Amino acid sequence: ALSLTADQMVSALLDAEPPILYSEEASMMGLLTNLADRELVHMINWAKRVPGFVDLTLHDQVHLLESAWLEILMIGLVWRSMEHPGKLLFAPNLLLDRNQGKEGMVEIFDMLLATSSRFRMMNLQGEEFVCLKSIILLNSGVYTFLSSTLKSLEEKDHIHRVLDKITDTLIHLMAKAGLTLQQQHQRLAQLLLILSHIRHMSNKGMEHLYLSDLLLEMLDAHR
Amino acid sequence: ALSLTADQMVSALLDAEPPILYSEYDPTRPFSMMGLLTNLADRELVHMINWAKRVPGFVDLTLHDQVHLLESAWLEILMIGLVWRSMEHPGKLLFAPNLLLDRNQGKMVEIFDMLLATSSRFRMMNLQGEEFVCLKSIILLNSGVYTFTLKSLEEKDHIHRVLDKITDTLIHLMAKAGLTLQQQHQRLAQLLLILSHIRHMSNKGMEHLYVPLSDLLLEMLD
Ligand SMILES: CN(C)CCOc1ccc([C@H]2C[C@]3(C)[C@@H](O)CC[C@H]3[C@@H]3CCc4cc(O)ccc4[C@H]32)cc1
Ligand SMILES: CN(C)CCOc1ccc([C@H]2C[C@]3(C)[C@@H](O)CC[C@H]3[C@@H]3CCc4cc(O)ccc4[C@H]32)cc1
Repeated sequence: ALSLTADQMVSALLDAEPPILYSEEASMMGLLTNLADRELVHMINWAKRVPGFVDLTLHDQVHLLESAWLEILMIGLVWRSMEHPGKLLFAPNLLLDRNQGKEGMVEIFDMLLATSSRFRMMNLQGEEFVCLKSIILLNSGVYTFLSSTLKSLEEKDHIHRVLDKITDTLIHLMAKAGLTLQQQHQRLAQLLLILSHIRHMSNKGMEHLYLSDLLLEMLDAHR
Repeated sequence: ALSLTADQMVSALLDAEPPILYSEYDPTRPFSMMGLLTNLADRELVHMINWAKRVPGFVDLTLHDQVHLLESAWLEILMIGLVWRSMEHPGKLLFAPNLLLDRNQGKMVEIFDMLLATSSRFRMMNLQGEEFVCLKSIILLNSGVYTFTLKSLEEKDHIHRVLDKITDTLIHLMAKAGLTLQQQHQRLAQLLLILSHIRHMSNKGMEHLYVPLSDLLLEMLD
């Protein structure tokens, strides 16, 4: 993991991407839940392909996915919706506007649409997107490992080492886009600050919903 | 604001720092914790508004947008302030000089641990004062910028231009400390990723926490 070049990192993440799934007023939440549950299965397979992730203990892999899974679903939704102003592309056959969200759902819908609009304005590129999604996976739960055994300290150090490599990769991508050193750290900062708003929307979504055994079952594979 | 140098931005942010307040209880009397902490936070919020008015670029926004940004960020800002002054007190939170609490007195339990871990992370990274004041201003300008008309796009543009100015300043400070370019952007990323965790704690705090606040903020701004 830590020996990969930036191009090799991008290649690995692009190759890990999960498929775009298809769906299937009163049935709308059931449709969305069924989709999200099917997407979570593929998210587990994707996470095992993010360099460094399977180097962690099963317990830590579970902790990271338990913290980040809804952020990951949301950032994937915002990415799929980016070219569709005013709409959230939950699936190619499930494209919704605000009025269809009208439960406390519309507040989240507006936040998601705003993030999609921001991605569009920044002209977010697909290689940047996969780097952001991997950052979410590794970062969101790394401050809530409630133990510091020696093993936990080693795990946290490895995660931070891999996060550093993804940053280096994001900078590399912008440098190849002909950006200025100053433009490079400015864009890096702008992208990472959007991650704070994605956390916010995940918290709100989790409230609106009101898992670790399922995660470990899917993660705890045999050979 | 956009014309300040990085040294000038740092100096302005340092000069704008609010004072450390004391908890308002009799030390010559039996030792109410939630009441004490709320009273402290309410007094700190006034000084927070004064600090915000001194963050370069903030008062150039409309009063409505100033209010929106403070309403979104205020608990995050109180939290990063708390973590920063607890940094030299492992396993404790220095809410005030006369109100230093550990885990057990915290029993808030879940957030208390989150705050302690943030403090540990800052301690481990050897966060400097000049970096802290940049991160705190970034929270002010970024937290509400996604939840706001041509004036609005102008306002958002101005906010991002200032944020870009503060990113330049963080980079300048790290370059000054002798970091390589690789180490600068790695450190920049590590600090900004901690801000996602402060957002999470603020959301939990709001959750646990529960005249509009916008009206009170408006009166304090005047
Ligand atoms: C995974 N299951 C174990 C738990 C169920 O998880 C989910 C069930 C439904 C959704 C839906 C319905 C939610 C929460 C609304 O109420 C407010 C925000 C909505 C989510 C936004 C992000 C998102 C992304 C997807 O790609 C598929 C569905 C969803 C949505 C998202 C996750
Ligand atoms: C500002 N008022 C309009 C509303 C009341 O605000 C507050 C009232 C109390 C606090 C307290 C008590 C809280 C919420 C706990 O329950 C969970 C997290 C706690 C806060 C953590 C951060 C913090 C920072 C301070 O420097 C002073 C108090 C507080 C705490 C923070 C803000």
